[PDB]
Amino acid sequence: KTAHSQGIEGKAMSEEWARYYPRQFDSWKKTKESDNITDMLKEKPALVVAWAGYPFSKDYNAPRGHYYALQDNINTLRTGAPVDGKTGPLPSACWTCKSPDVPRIIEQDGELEYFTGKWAKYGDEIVNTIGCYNCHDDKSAELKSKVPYLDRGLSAAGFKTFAESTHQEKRSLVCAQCHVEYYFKKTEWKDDKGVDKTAMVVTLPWSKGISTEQMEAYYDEINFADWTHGISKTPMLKAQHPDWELYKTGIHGQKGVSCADCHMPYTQEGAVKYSDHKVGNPLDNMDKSCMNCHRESEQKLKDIVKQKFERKEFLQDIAFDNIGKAHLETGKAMELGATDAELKEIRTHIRHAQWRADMAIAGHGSFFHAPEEVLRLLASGNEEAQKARIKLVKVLAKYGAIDYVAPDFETKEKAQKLAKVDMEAFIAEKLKFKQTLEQEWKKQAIAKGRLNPESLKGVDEKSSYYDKTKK
Amino acid sequence: KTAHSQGIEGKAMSEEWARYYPRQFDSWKKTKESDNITDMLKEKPALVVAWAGYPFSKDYNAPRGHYYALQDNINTLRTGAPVDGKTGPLPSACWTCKSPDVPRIIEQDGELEYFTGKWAKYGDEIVNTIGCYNCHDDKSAELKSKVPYLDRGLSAAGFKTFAESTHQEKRSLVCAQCHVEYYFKKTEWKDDKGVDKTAMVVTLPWSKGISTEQMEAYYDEINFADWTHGISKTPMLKAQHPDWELYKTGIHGQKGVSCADCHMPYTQEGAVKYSDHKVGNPLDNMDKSCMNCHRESEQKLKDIVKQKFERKEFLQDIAFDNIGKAHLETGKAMELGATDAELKEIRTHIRHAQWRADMAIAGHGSFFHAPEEVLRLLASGNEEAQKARIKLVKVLAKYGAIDYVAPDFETKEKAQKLAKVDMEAFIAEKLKFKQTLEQEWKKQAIAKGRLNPESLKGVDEKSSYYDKTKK
Ligand code: HEM
Ligand code: HEM
Ligand code: HEM
Ligand code: HEM
Ligand code: HEM
Ligand code: HEM
Ligand code: HEM
Ligand code: HEM
Ligand code: HEM
Ligand code: HEM
Ligand SMILES: O=N[O-]
Ligand SMILES: O=N[O-]
Ligand SMILES: [Ca+2]
Ligand SMILES: [Ca+2]
Ligand SMILES: [Y+3]
Ligand SMILES: [Y+3]
Ligand SMILES: [Y+3]
Ligand SMILES: [Y+3]
Ligand SMILES: [Y+3]
Repeated sequence: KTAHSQGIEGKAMSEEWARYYPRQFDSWKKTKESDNITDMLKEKPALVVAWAGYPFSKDYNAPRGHYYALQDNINTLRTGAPVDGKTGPLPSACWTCKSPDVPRIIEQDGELEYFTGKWAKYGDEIVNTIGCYNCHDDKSAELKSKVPYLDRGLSAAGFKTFAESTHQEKRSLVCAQCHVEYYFKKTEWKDDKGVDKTAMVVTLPWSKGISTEQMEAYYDEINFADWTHGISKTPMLKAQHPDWELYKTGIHGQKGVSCADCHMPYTQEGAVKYSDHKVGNPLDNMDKSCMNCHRESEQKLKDIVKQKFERKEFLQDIAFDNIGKAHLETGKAMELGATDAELKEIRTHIRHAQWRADMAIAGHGSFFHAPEEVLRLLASGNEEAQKARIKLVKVLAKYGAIDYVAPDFETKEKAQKLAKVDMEAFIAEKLKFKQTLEQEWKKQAIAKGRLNPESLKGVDEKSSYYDKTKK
Repeated sequence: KTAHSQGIEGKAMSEEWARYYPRQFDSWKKTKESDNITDMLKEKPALVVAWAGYPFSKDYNAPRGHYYALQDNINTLRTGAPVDGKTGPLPSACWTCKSPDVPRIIEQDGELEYFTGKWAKYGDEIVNTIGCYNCHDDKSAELKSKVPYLDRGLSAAGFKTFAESTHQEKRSLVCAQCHVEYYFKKTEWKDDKGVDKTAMVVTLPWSKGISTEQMEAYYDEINFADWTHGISKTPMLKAQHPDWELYKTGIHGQKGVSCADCHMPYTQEGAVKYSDHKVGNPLDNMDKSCMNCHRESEQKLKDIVKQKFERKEFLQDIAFDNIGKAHLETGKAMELGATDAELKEIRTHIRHAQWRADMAIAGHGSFFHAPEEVLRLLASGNEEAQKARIKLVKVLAKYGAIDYVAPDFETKEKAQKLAKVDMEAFIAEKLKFKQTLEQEWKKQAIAKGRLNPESLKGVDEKSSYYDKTKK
């Protein structure tokens, strides 16, 4: 048994686990070191056009340390500026993969109640970032999935549930609670008090399989759309970090190498073995992350990974350039009078083109996890985009604009103008929210004993719109 | 030293080496087992349209055993039907990578003289197929490159010459004498007797590097074209089995795994080690070809290779479908009156699109040797093809044919009709040649002692146009 066999009071606060596991706590806290904010809309402005009419056209940055998950969820312009617990653009489900307070609340109020309401609903309750309780049982310390939607997805795909999986599989599934593609399913229900409510439930689109094409069929079958494109009015699908799905198709995944083998390598100290909990870039610790299976130089492997990134970049830029042009050309055709009937096939091509390309790039490590599938997906997406553009030339010609040249979107500024994103306004409103409601959330959480001030050290130094210097 | 330190009389006939190396001779001869003829124009009819106006639109089959190299060179419709040593469509250089009689003749008459004249010139001289003398010194049995153009290419690319390379490198370079991309360089010269002659010299386009793009630049710089497309009149480039070039970019190549490690695995018998000379499909001998470096199931690796093939097929069909349509749409524009000036950019896109796609598929094992580069090349080629097609819609529109639909080429028959290939005539002429001149070649070679009748057993049972049942 463990030294906490009766459970851990205050289990949602990872600091509470330090008295039993000081080593794991120490490395876990070190993700604070990965504080880099890479503004992806600045690096890849084409993404702004792709996501026109959707929150991702406002703010979208690369992933950084777990230490910053909760704060980034609060800082992103995507969550807007709530004035109370009933305002703001996004739902309560946006906290789901950012805090150990999520399972705490689910186990307390139930899954449906948790998924009901605005994101602002739990502002002073969900205040701890990715912690021990998100992956460990507080009595046995055993690995555990804390979110019901994962097993539901696994079963739907024909996979074994978490409890039925091997230990090596669990070493990857704990990550899959969050590092997967999902969609919010509007769900009507009624509580014990007999009140009718509507919940937005996190759902893994795996009922037809976990391949990009199978998920595509899943969404088309139910005529689902995350949003109607702001420029082309195409019924769009948003892919979100399908890290596990693509990893499973990659050779490492097929060979049984778990996420943990590279991201949480072991360190042998006598008869005791420790897992590095500083989840980050495995290339910063290759001797432990790779050299236990590969026998040559470090710089060599690094170069090979770099080669993969360059190939992915090459195809990514091509695909999103044509997807961007397709959206704009469709918008132009619309302005000229093109009918929905005349644009139906084109829009279907665009929807599929972007779904495939987004699925390929949304998982930032996919270019390495499943190199070949990523390149194939980008190639497939580009082909669908070009099929749309060939048809668009003809629609444009019918309306007398065969020589139309889609505007350029090579900078975030130019792209957001095309996407009609009033950044100044969104940032201004966001800052007001951070200076008022957010501070009230943190003050109340600290007063109630749900948040330890220590966990806030340097957590809010950066965002895509401000940099106090460094987190 | 060896048991033949003074050389081997009749060295060009591999049978002569059997008295010193019976084991290697026995396995070498077993490539006779790989007698399958896969008609690639039948499997991928799009290739016919791609090669319209070029010999490859007539006959092109997949590679089979070395045992059949010389006979396939004779059987292919590409070499036509010579009536004597001064007729026939192709030059003497076509024998170069098919026989050990090539180095014999080069070492005798000189490289320039060998590369001068028609293919039919050496019909009764070059009669042995890929043999010991193509890779081994007849005194030391050491590995050796017998063709001067390889070192010239290696140096031009910044590589070490064969003699300067390590043994492990030589284990791949002996294959590179033939398994590489090349072009015939028209070369004017004058023999000792003072006669002005023109030679067609095998040249490796590596002066700018061995990547597809570097070779592309090489050809564009000299305004080179293998042929003018029969349909689009585009200045085309033909890629031919760039096996070594792509292998070098693949991970196995970067890791120092030689062609021989997979295709000529070792067998340890006491203190003696033997190399399997039955060059064929490594997957038919995985325990020896792969399991000495990989630790799990055989069916597993096979499945993974199959996965790569499927991805390659997916992108290959897309790319060549758009390349085919582009050629046809250009031809249509031409019929309508489109000028060369109006079609220049389009033709440049087509040339590059096909060069990249052909380079990706011409090496039949490339999908495995360099999986990722192959997918990237097919994606790049397709993009260039689609860029051409977008521009073509506008040219067609100008001439009143915006709704033109390029004809289908889903069967070899339909494709060859579009490419205007009179197969009946070519086959009829070929058979007449085989029944007359070819037989005279073999009879004379046997009479002169250059050919051993034993080597002809079952060598001419199949071709793409006849099958006596099995070779
Ligand atoms: C499971 C052990 C697991 C792995 C592996 C993993 C990886 C991972 C990485 C490499 C990053 C980025 C690191 C960096 O320094 O850039 C990252 C980021 C986030 N993760 Fe994660 N992650 C694993 C597990 C979990 C779990 C269980 C959740 C959900 C509760 C989760 C969530 C996130 C979030 C959110 C981020 C973004 C952090 C930010 O940008 O602020 N991860 N993860
Ligand atoms: C709700 C729609 C929602 C919001 C809002 C949200 C935000 C968010 C941010 C700001 C990041 C950091 C990177 C960025 O700027 O985009 C981030 C990162 C990840 N998220 Fe998230 N997130 C929302 C919902 C969900 C859900 C429901 C899950 C889990 C199923 C999830 C998970 C993650 C993971 C993992 C990452 C890191 C990897 C990556 O590619 O970003 N998020 N999220
Ligand atoms: C939180 C700070 C936290 C603690 C504490 C903790 C402890 C812990 C222990 C004691 C082990 C076993 C010994 C070892 O170091 O291998 C262990 C192992 C793993 N953990 Fe953990 N862990 C904490 C947090 C997290 C988080 C946030 C995740 C999930 C994303 C997670 C995952 C894992 C994994 C996987 C292992 C390895 C299991 C194995 O190989 O046996 N831990 N952790
Ligand atoms: C398992 C399903 C698994 C997860 C989860 C995971 C996540 C992850 C993320 C989120 C990234 C991107 C982080 C970022 O900030 O950009 C990422 C990147 C890499 N990973 Fe990973 N990873 C999983 C599995 C594996 C496995 C099994 C290995 C090792 C074989 C591995 C390695 C890496 C590497 C390398 C990167 C790229 C780092 C870089 O070049 O910047 N991951 N992973
Ligand atoms: C560490 C982050 C790490 C790197 C880097 C790495 C690289 C690597 C490459 C480039 C390949 C080839 C496949 C591809 O094209 O991407 C490859 C293949 C295998 N690896 Fe690996 N690998 C890293 C880590 C690990 C770890 C921790 C293990 C061992 C548990 C591992 C294993 C393997 C296996 C197995 C393969 C498949 C090929 C084979 O040998 O069967 N890798 N890796
Ligand atoms: C070097 C050791 C070397 C390798 C490796 C190699 C491979 C190879 C394969 C796998 C085939 C096809 C086998 C099958 O059964 O399908 C094949 C075919 C041809 N090769 Fe080769 N080859 C190596 C070396 C050489 C050398 C030195 C030459 C040139 C003299 C050469 C040529 C050819 C030819 C021609 C064929 C086609 C045979 C036919 O289809 O009739 N190879 N090779
Ligand atoms: C000259 C233009 C020439 C001819 C003619 C020729 C023919 C030929 C045939 C018929 C095959 C079998 C496959 C098929 O039907 O296409 C074949 C195969 C290979 N060749 Fe060849 N070949 C000619 C020239 C050259 C030259 C100059 C080289 C070497 C530098 C060469 C090499 C090879 C190799 C290797 C193969 C097998 C691999 C493949 O993809 O076909 N050939 N050739
Ligand atoms: C022809 C029938 C032929 C003979 C005879 C022959 C002999 C031979 C010997 C004695 C060796 C060394 C011992 C061993 O089996 O490893 C050897 C090795 C290799 N050979 Fe060979 N060889 C014949 C033909 C060919 C041909 C046509 C090629 C080239 C395409 C070739 C290549 C090689 C290679 C490579 C080796 C391995 C060298 C090493 O690893 O030391 N041989 N051969
Ligand atoms: C080295 C430069 C090298 C050569 C030469 C070579 C040739 C070769 C050919 C011509 C093919 C296609 C044969 C056909 O008839 O289709 C082919 C196919 C495979 N090869 Fe190979 N090969 C070279 C190198 C290597 C190395 C280093 C390995 C092993 C790591 C290897 C393996 C294979 C495999 C597997 C195939 C595909 C077989 C199939 O799926 O049909 N080759 N090679
Ligand atoms: C045999 C023909 C053979 C097969 C099959 C095979 C497969 C294989 C795969 C699928 C990979 C991953 C890279 C990719 O995506 O293609 C891989 C990687 C490595 N291999 Fe291999 N391999 C075959 C043969 C051989 C032989 C004979 C050796 C050993 C000399 C070898 C070695 C390696 C190495 C090294 C890698 C790179 C990854 C790593 O472990 O560093 N393979 N192979
Ligand atoms: O924005 N987290 O999918
Ligand atoms: O047709 N041998 O390149
Ligand atoms: Ca989604
Ligand atoms: Ca060529
Ligand atoms: Y406590
Ligand atoms: Y990062
Ligand atoms: Y690969
Ligand atoms: Y003799
Ligand atoms: Y074959």
